[PDB]
Amino acid sequence: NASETRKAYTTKMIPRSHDRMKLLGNFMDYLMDGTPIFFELWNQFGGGIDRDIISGTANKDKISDDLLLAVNWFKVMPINSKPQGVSPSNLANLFQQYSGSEPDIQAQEYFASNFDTEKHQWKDMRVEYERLLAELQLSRSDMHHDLKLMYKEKCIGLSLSTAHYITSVMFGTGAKNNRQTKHQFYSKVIQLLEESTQINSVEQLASIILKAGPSILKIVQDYELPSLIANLKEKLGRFEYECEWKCMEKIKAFLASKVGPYYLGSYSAMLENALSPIKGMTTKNCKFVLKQIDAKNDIKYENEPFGKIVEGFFDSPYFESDTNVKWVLHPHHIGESNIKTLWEDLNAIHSKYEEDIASLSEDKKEKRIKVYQGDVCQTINTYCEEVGKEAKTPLVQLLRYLYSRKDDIAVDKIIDGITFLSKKHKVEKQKINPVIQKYPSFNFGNNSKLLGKIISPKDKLKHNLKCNRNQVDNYIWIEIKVLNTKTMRWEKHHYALSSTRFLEEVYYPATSENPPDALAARFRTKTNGYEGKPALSAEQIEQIRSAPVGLRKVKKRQMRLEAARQQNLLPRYTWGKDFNINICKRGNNFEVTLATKVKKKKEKNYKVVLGYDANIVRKNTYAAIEAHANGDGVIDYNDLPVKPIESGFVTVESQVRDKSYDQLSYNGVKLLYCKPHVESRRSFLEKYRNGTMKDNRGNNIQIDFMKDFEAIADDETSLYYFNMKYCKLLQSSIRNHSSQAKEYREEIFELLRDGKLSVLKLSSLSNLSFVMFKVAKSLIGTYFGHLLKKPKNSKSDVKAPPITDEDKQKADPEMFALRLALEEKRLNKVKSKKEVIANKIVAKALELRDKYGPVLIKGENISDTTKKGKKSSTNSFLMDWLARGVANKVKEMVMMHQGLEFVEVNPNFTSHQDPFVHKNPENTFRARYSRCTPSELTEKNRKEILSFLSDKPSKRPTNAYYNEGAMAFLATYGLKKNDVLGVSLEKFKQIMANILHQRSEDQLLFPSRGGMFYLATYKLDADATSVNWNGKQFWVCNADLVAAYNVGLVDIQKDFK
RNA sequence: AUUUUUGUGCCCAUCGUUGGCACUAUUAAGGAAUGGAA
Repeated sequence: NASETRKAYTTKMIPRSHDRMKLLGNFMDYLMDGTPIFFELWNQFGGGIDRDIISGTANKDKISDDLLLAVNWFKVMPINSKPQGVSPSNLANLFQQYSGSEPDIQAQEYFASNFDTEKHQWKDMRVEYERLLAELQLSRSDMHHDLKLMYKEKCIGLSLSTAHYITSVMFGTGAKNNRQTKHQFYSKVIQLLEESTQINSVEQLASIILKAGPSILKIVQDYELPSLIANLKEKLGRFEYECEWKCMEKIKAFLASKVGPYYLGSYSAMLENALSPIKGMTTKNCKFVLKQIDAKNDIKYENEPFGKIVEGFFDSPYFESDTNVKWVLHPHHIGESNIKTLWEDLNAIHSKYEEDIASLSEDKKEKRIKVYQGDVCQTINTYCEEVGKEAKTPLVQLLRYLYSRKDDIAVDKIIDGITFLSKKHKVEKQKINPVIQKYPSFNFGNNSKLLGKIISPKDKLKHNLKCNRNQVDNYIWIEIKVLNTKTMRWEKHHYALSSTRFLEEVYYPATSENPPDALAARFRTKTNGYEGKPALSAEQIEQIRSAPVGLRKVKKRQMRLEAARQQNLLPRYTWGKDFNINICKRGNNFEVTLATKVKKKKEKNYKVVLGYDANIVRKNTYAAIEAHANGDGVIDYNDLPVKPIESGFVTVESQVRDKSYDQLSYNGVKLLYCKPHVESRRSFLEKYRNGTMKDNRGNNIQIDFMKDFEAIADDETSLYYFNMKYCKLLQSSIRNHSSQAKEYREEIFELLRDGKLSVLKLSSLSNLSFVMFKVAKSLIGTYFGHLLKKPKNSKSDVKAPPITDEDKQKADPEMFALRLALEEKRLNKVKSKKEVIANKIVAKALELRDKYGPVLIKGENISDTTKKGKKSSTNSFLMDWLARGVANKVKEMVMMHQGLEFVEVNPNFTSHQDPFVHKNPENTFRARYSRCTPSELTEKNRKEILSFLSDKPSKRPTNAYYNEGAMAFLATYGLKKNDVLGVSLEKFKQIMANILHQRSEDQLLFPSRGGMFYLATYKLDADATSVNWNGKQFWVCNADLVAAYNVGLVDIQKDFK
């Protein structure tokens, strides 16, 4: 009914007096050893659950009652823990022994679920419970009664209450003798004499009954047909009928010895930090096991042979590599269902060789088999490329071992085996959520939490005037209560930290009167709408320019903040006790994290829908569609009316010498200014130009590495692209020379570390760039394997391993170190793309809201949504980290502003969809065309068209739109298939132009597999040109832009009623 | 309650002209793809 999202604010604990700091240090220290016992004990508290205790409880999201008990009786911890371990057999009988019922089918999976046999084992919590009543020696029924109550206040099982609340019921209600009516009603009885008024028909006595409505029915006819001496007796008896915690006191006292004197703030803080894992794990593992068998059950589990033989290629001759690392097989390999088509062709020519083999079937020439051999690969090679051309690329080497057993297994079975393999292989390898208390951290909320409060901005300049200090200091201050161990008292103290980002965001204060009003978002973000670009003043420039390089960057963000406040450009920020301080201490370092909660009623009635495509493979594109559109351009979608407001590529330009440098678009500088570095890398190759390759057909061919390198080294080419392609080339050359595996030691470092334009030095955000790193990692890893091996091959029990990495780094720590560093930047480099894409998506999303209204962001991601029923595997995995991360980030970001909503959506194969044309009212598919000059048209393109039009039947409904385009091709220019055949490309481009000169046109286009040009019914591209394709008017625009709109269209109607 | 030298990151043939940017925290596991064009 309301959005509740709080933003975190990281800060640098600012060291103070060594002694002062130490006081906090211990306080922190004591707490740590304090909450751990609660975690070990509350464990036991959950280890005594009773079937009767849960009786009538229910309120479980479709959760087997028996199953729930299983997670509290005992869980999985570490091998060496306080509680006693258990066996993966008696386990099933224990539940039956404890509950008098063979374990349900939901709790049976939990026990079956895998876990670290190496470092973990299940531990009986019920035993520790019996053990719990051992030392405490509390009465079984006593404890059980007390316990039973705990479950009523959700202090056990699931949906537990606030830590403080649980600490205000167990060790709360501080009153020596002050209960519901202890010193109030009891004193009233003696007060009757004090006032000496006849205690008959007192109006106040009636009001409880009168305000609240046998005995009670006899009070309504009290004197209508003054007894009040029966009410007292009844009250005493009614008060004696009620009961409260009895076993609690022994428990409280026990803690004291270990935990220490009890305080709500601590006794409650220590518990919250301790019980976080317990509650989480239970909820988590429970959710996990709930859906664990969800697919596992109905999920086909019978084609093991298919999967078993499918992988046989991993252990087949086909699988050859250095790292010897087996990767999970998937449907995407083999073009999935697509590969079905190609089998026929293979067998068709296979039979032929078998037939041609009959006619010349003699030991005279075995070259036929070798030639039939090479021919095959080529087909696969084209087939893998072709299919990958517009959809990744299936493994061609894996297809070699897949055909090997042609008669072995069937084609359909293989596809069925791949799907089965896909789930079981990994889906089943999801291990069990173990429960272990990790580093804790207590915060200081305004109220109903640990005593605490951050220096007020109104009392910051008011208390600074008393000390006569600079009206403002770039340092945040805060004060909270704490416990001095030595004195065991409740004292207070002041400490401050400087989160620069937080100063500008919402801490720095605007002194000037009539300053700008705060934004709804309440944060000084440029996205929120504060450029924060104040005119850098005279002294400020001196302040920046003259400062040291190190802090030089921070001071700049420092001087701009003060100038904005000086020029009154600093918008006012509303302030409240809405900040929670989170303090965590590691070593002598304390990681303080402050964040506030944000709430905003959801904008359910949206009039603008924005869909984005964060595709790692293709360029990112943003599209916004107006909902309930009314205007000159309107399209009725399924009796729903809208128009496309705008469509554009997501670009992140970076100010550099007055030149926009897109982080996702850049791919390196021109090889013209990269001549010196290029020459050195080129000089390296000459020594090792000798290498062995493999013919497209399959016969390995030996070639000079340089020739490929030369084509690679051109001024027009980019340094980034060449840098990857170099490693790929560098990979292979060193491969041909495993002997000199330590001879490429220097070059590598230069190439990715000390090198002038090292991959580490310069790193773009373009898809190709991340490519360098992955390819980068392979090369270094590829170096060790060839570098680390025994001279003799296939000996001493099939060679040996690469001594992990732990003992494999000893060979070259620097090298190993580089990889860590290389990875290190990649992860941060990966984060950047995610956070950055969100800002731009949000912004344009936000921009639209301001001009049109509340808008929805349609995103392609598979959320942990309810897909119970029918799910599609093709759409199962079509989004990588970028797609996921962005969507999740956006969904996280959307929490900040009003009128913004984020909806996840199963990824689809929308690559040839038509704007406001698909599923409206019927489905309309088209082909991917590409425009280009007649001057440069390769044979590949010339033969590409032939592929589609080739008279070949295909039951599978795929590539049918391509043929129509081809036909459309001919008819469009009014030509004939045979009017052009085997005319190379010299007489092929000559024909168009005459046909192009007659229509006075240029750069003709055609349907290309995975092109950048598409024919759309509507103008989805502002620069899109209008043209009639085969007598049909269409809007020429970039396919990427069209894709964005398609994503937005998917199930748009479901979110409008 | 005075520290006044820093919250975390990203981009670049010219690490600076005030170069140009973006971000919610711990934690958890895992983390399969030889493509460049203002």
